[PDB]
Amino acid sequence: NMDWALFLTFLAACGAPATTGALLKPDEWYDNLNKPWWNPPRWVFPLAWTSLYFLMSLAAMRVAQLEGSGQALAFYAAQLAFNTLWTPVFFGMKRMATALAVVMVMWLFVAATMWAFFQLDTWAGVLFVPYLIWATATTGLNFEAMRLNWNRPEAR
Amino acid sequence: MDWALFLTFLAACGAPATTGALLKPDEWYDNLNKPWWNPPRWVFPLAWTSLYFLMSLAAMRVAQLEGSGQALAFYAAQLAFNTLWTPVFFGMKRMATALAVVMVMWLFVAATMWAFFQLDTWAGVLFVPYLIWATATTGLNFEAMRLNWNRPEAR
Ligand SMILES: CCCCCCCC/C=C/CCCCCCCC(=O)OC[C@H](O)CO
Ligand SMILES: CCCCCCCC/C=C/CCCCCCCC(=O)OC[C@H](O)CO
Ligand SMILES: CCCCCCCC/C=C\CCCCCCCC(=O)OC[C@H](O)CO
Ligand SMILES: CCCCCCCC/C=C\CCCCCCCC(=O)OC[C@H](O)CO
Repeated sequence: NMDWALFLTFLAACGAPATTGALLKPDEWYDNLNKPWWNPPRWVFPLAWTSLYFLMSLAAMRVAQLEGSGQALAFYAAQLAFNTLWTPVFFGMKRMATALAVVMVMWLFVAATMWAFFQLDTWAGVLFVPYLIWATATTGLNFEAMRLNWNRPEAR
Repeated sequence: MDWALFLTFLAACGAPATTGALLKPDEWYDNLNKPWWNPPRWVFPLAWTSLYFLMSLAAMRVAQLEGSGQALAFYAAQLAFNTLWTPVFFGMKRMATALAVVMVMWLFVAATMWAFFQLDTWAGVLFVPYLIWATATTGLNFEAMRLNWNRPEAR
């Protein structure tokens, strides 16, 4: 069942997006943004991502042990990279429209991963379902951020 | 050659490539203190674009083989820290944090190369220029750190 080398490798890989969160805190810029009613409080985000880093690593560990797992892991690498990209674009460069491009691509690769993961191992795909829900929420949130604050210069 | 695989990896490379097209070296990079052996800015896009193709071809080869899990897990890891680095160095402009990131990148680039050799020799060979380049980047990043140690970028 449990391969600790794989798991600790995928976990370590989450250390890159985890770092973007830890270096780019929400400050006053993010405060004064018009946000949608359903916008979760600050503390929700670190919690959610921390869980998902563990859930997706565990997922990728199961899959990586199976044969024919190349396309799935290629989808996985892709998802992780655009996930690492999103926070430095939204909070770092503060380009909400661009970040929305990024997060939508993130979404497609999260989805492609989930699918490819289901076709090899049902629990692995199951482990990515809460990932796909949070990614959708995030995209919605990125979208409302862009639209409700369109006339500011950070919406580009 | 497996086109589905290759294009997937090349698309993954779109994430670090975006970082670099969006954070083009301007006045700040120009006025940074840099070693004599710092290359002209036009080298950087050429080198990375080459390596995106090379690393994706390498990943295509490996991912077609039985037992590639761990190798591909190294690959996801190096790719992620690759993507983290340019926003830390150029965006945030934090030279010492950038050094830490690039050193972690280099480790995973070396582990990937290593794991690639254990499966597919040409996949390993393809990761050799990537590793040479990662070493030079680490050197460049180290030098910029110490040469600007007394400026706010020593962060
Ligand atoms: C469906 C798509 C299939 C795949 C086809 C699309 C591939 C997207 C990326 C390819 C890399 C090509 C090189 C892009 C140019 C990068 C130049 C750049 O500025 O790099 C910055 C540097 O890498 C920062 O560290
Ligand atoms: C997004 C970009 C990130 C990557 C950027 C960091 C990597 C650059 C380090 C390469 C060292 C090259 C070795 C030295 C090459 C010969 C010396 C030379 O460049 O001299 C310049 C000449 O004076 C003028 O034409
Ligand atoms: C062989 C390799 C062995 C390596 C040994 C294992 C190292 C694992 C380290 C990272 C854990 C990452 C878990 C996440 C912890 C912090 C999450 C976080 O802070 O990120 C939230 C951010 O807001 C979102 O963008
Ligand atoms: C291949 C295995 C990779 C597995 C994952 C690797 C984990 C490395 C563990 C510790 C890194 C600690 C390095 C910390 C670097 C110092 C950061 C620094 O720059 O601190 C300055 C800051 O600005 C102060 O204000």
